[PDB]
Amino acid sequence: SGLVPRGSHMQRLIEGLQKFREGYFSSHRDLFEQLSHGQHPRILFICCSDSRVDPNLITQSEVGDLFVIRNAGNIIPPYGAANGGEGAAMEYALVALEINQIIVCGHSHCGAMKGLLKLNSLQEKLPLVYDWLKHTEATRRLVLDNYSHLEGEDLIEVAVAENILTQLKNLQTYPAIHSRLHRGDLSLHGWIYRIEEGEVLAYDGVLHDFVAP
Amino acid sequence: GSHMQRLIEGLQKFREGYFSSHRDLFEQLSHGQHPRILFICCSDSRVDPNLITQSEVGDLFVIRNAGNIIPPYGAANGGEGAAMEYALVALEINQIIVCGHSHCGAMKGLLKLNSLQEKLPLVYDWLKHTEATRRLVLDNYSHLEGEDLIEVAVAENILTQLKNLQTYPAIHSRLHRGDLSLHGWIYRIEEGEVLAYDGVLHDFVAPQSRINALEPEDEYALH
Amino acid sequence: SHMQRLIEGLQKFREGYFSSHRDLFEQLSHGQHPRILFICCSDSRVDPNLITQSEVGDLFVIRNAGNIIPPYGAANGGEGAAMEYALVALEINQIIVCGHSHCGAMKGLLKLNSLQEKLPLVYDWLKHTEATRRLVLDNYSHLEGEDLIEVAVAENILTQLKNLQTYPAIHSRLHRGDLSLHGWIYRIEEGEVLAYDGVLHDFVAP
Amino acid sequence: GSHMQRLIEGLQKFREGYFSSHRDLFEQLSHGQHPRILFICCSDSRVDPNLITQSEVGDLFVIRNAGNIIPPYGAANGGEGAAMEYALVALEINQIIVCGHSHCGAMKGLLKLNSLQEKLPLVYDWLKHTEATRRLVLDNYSHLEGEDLIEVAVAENILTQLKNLQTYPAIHSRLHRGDLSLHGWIYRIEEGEVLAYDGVLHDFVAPQ
Amino acid sequence: GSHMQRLIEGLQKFREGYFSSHRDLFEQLSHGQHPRILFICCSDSRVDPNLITQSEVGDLFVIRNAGNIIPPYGAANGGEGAAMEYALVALEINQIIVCGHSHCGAMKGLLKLNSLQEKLPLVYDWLKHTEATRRLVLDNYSHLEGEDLIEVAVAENILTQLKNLQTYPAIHSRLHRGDLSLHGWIYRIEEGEVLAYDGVLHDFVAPQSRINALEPEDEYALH
Amino acid sequence: GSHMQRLIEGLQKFREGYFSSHRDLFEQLSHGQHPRILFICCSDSRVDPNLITQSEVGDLFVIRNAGNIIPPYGAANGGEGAAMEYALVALEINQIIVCGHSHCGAMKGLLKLNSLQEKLPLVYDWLKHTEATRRLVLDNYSHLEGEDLIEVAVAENILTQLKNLQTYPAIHSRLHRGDLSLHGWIYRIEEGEVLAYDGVLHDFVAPQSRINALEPEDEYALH
Ligand SMILES: [Cl-]
Ligand SMILES: [Cl-]
Ligand SMILES: [Cl-]
Ligand SMILES: [Cl-]
Ligand SMILES: [Cl-]
Ligand SMILES: [Zn+2]
Ligand SMILES: [Zn+2]
Ligand SMILES: [Zn+2]
Ligand SMILES: [Zn+2]
Ligand SMILES: [Zn+2]
Ligand SMILES: [Zn+2]
Repeated sequence: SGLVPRGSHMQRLIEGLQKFREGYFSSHRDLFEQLSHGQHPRILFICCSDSRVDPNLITQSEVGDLFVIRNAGNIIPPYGAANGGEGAAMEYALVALEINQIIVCGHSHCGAMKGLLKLNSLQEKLPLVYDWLKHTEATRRLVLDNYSHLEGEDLIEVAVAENILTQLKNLQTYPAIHSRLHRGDLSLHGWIYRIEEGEVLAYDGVLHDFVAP
Repeated sequence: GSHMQRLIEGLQKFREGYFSSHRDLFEQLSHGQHPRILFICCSDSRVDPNLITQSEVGDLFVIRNAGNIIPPYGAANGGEGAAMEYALVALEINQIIVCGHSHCGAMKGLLKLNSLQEKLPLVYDWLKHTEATRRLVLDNYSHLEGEDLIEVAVAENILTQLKNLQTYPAIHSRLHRGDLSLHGWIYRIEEGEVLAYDGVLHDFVAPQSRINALEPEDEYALH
Repeated sequence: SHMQRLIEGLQKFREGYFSSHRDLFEQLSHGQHPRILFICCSDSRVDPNLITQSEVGDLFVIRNAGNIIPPYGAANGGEGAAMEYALVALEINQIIVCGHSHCGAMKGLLKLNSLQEKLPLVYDWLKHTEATRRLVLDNYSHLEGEDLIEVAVAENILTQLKNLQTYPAIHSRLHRGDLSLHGWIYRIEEGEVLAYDGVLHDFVAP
Repeated sequence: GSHMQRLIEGLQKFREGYFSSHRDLFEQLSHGQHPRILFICCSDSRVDPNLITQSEVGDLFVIRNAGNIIPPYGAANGGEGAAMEYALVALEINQIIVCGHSHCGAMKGLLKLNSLQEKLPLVYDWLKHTEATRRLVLDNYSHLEGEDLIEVAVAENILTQLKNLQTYPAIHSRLHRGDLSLHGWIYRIEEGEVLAYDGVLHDFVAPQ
Repeated sequence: GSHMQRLIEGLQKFREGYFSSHRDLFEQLSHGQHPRILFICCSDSRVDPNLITQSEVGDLFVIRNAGNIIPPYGAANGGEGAAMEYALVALEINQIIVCGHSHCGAMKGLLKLNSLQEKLPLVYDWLKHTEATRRLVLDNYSHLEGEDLIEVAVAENILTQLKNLQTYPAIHSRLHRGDLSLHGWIYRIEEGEVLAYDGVLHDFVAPQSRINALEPEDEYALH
Repeated sequence: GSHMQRLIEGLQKFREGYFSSHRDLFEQLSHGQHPRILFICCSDSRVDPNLITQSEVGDLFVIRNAGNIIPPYGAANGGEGAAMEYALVALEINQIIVCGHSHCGAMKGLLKLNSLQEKLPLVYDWLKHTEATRRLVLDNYSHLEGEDLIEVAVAENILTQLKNLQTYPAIHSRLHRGDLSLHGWIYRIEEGEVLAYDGVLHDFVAPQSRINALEPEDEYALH
């Protein structure tokens, strides 16, 4: 009986689907026919679930190019630490799809990172988030131990950057990655997407900093 | 690398193109995200949730893994449950879509599960969370083969994830209150359409705003 | 003392009930062929064979504190395995989740954080019914005392039915129409059972 | 449904019958349970702990699973450890009985363990908590087969659970204190008798 | 760096001295290890099992962790069970010694367990495998404090580990078969002495080849 | 007499010999340990870390398991991570050495992993934590066999554990600060020498105080 305020969102989404069907799909039938025969992505793109991040949009990629993992905080647990989807998706990308490029892309104003900086406060209302963030506890420990001089937005920014670097260390513990890095076949990349400025900063191992590509 | 070079050129095209003509949207979004849909879909590079729904940046909070699987509550400690909880509890999302798709690699693997152990051991382990799909399909659709069998696995996998979602505390509590809807979508890549599960009918039909994927006889709720 | 009573009781059984039911026990010795999987609480006030006046051999029984079945893959104790054996090996096609009034596990659930010190294993176990706790705290925040416990008993049963639906053997058999699930509340003081009815969305006298 | 209909008719029969004849007992029990025994037994439908011990409602706090197994402390996160902890710590029980039984399906499975993984994967994983039974039986009773081997597996499984119980904090502490006792029982269905493990004789013998 | 320079100088002394005088021993050992004792002891730098027993290389197969703890069977997936299994099954070792020691940091932590969660979260979780020791000590020695309390915890921890070892399949089976014995030793660092648990006596006494740590009353075995 | 009789006689020789000449040291050590090195090595009886480095009691805090394996952070709940955390956080150690050795039984097992399931199931499961070694060796050294293959597995196993160590919070934070160093050593039993990994060179060389195992291209740090 009466007002149920969630319904407009679904109507809108279905209208948007019809617009895709009538618009982009209708002008790209050959592309979708070709793709239906198989995916051949060349990039594994790991990024946050945050609704403000669209990997295809910011890279102006066409459908078929990016095999994408999305979770809160763009975290890849150390090998063997977790039995969710992250390790399996990465493995499929590298072993079945033969991808040779992995990007860990974090972003400004990340909610997972804000949470990480107030971790104990999450237990009560966000218990699964609290447990999940333990897979990036190395970030938290490094940030709390070494960056106390920072506050506010500067501190969140450092947490976003350090979290990406933690995931690169975590990735190095997976068998498929360790083997292929020996082979010399595979490259890892760390990116920060700055939402307000529409830009990406990439980690440069010589400068030990995230800088414009 | 040519592929990385293409992405960097793409970044510039975005900044000079779409970003430049949507600066106010991005400054607004810089203050916070307010999505109204949790969209769970496959990592498959052929699937773009924002594209297929013509969503604007800010609209869809997205989980992507191989096979668009959500383990039952307490079964796993990866990203899935946590991202869903963040969406529902922190972001107050009230619509969840489990979106599968045609020709899904994870589903092909599920139908040849034992063969995955050697080269795809993590995928083998992960697909344990959709074992109910495999059991149901092998038991009840034993006469299907080839493309038809993969199509059934894609569809049934979505239905399994909907059962798995209903074991999470945030979901269970909100369904009692009647404040949340669950949807199951199959994106057909070549055909350019989506099919949606109508849980009253117990079948997939074209999307419409008054269906959802819950099966009434399994509500198990008081008043 | 109470061990002695049990030992005397063994004698009473052998000379009484066993003596007058020799055909039954000789029959049972060839195999178990239960009809029902009965999931209930460890509470000493609950006796499923007694309240249903079942014959020995009819009920394959799982008993734990709170009559909880964790979601599939969440736990590696006895519950899932016993259910699987019941359905796959023994071909049982009826499952009853039976809760009961005044359940200690439910009292604990409503004071969960306080259990961590002296009952750490109970604290961890009750996490498998956290969906109950969250639902009850969110949606019955104005209920108190006995009333709140009674609601937690009822809602706990329904949570377990949801959890059962995640198991492969259950999911597959429900598809085929070869399995039925039931939720029961046993009211100790009144000697009655109320059964969940999915059309009424309520627990009703059968 | 005829099976369910028969249960319902049994409920009414309990109400008008045993319940009506024991109103006082149930009113009293409505105020709390005060069992003095923790009874761990198999889910097997042929086993009824209250029946075989001629116990009254309220006497036995009961754990039932396939094979009457208690995993070692920390090994599992299902119901067993928690129910035992509730019994000992909250209900102050000071007697624990592990009761196995003849013809146990879990034990038949244990003796063909690898064959179970395909159709009974959860049972395969669960029986690993009694792998010490399997190893012991394979290494030390190689000259038994068939029903004799199953019977020895039933007996040995009980002893393994006693060892497993001894790893739980509440049990370890209270055994040291001296205010807790453990017991191992085998219920022979076909004979209507229980044999209890005797540490002096190192065998299961009739109680008296 | 200076620590490393000094350590590498010590390595050079080993090479020049003991190695050069024992080349044949090391050649022989290179063909296979044949130890006859599994020695479980603490990681504490004050404990050296070969030194205190004046053993030769090749004699002791050694497990070292903080607190000399062996989790119950199935409780953990670290190295302890696997190392023990290799010792018993592959190397046919018939003697296990659990050796604790005075002033053990793990035991000090155990007695203040809750205080460890913040800064030593992994130690906190690990010590749960000896929670039976903590519970026993808090329940049965409640009037002890300070060093007396730590001393009791050291001793009781050894007895807990013996219970935990008895849940492992190889141990359970070989105790019954007759090819295994268990021992529980306390090394008192300040005095250079060891006491051994005599399971018949239920007390710690001088070590003796005739005694072992199993209590006859708790055998739980069929004969 | 028996192995146990020898050990017990050895206790008395220790007390009346070495303990006497180091009586002041042991009195000092009874007040607290202050090691400066965390030494991780195999349980193998042929390895004695204090002997091979001619270390004094109090110098080396030691972890020993089969194969000298450190699981990745969060992957395991046995003793390894806890012991390392105690060493770094409670004892402020600033040097970690992962020491493997020639002819390692864990490495022989790793190369015949499937065969271990039946009689060494716990070892099979434990070796999962060094699967990255097995994958690398099978993929990249597929043409080696016999002793040559075991030798490469011993070396690559050390490198895997160094990657695993770098996932732990205490290590990651201290590496940022620059007050911790990681080393990878191979102890060659017959030959009486140690080889150390120089992470700049990406190869094993004779030990020296100004190398360590860290690979500069994988520093992944902000400065
Ligand atoms: Cl996306
Ligand atoms: Cl549903
Ligand atoms: Cl019962
Ligand atoms: Cl050592
Ligand atoms: Cl490195
Ligand atoms: Zn984010
Ligand atoms: Zn897919
Ligand atoms: Zn109850
Ligand atoms: Zn049974
Ligand atoms: Zn110690
Ligand atoms: Zn070794």
